[PDB]
Amino acid sequence: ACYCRIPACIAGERRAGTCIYQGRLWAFCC
Repeated sequence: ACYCRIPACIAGERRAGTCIYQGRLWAFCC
């Protein structure tokens, strides 16, 4: 699956987009 993450994706994951949640920008990580 993919996961909204902050501050960044786990090494090896790809930032495939972004999430907006609780007033912050998250990386959408696949």
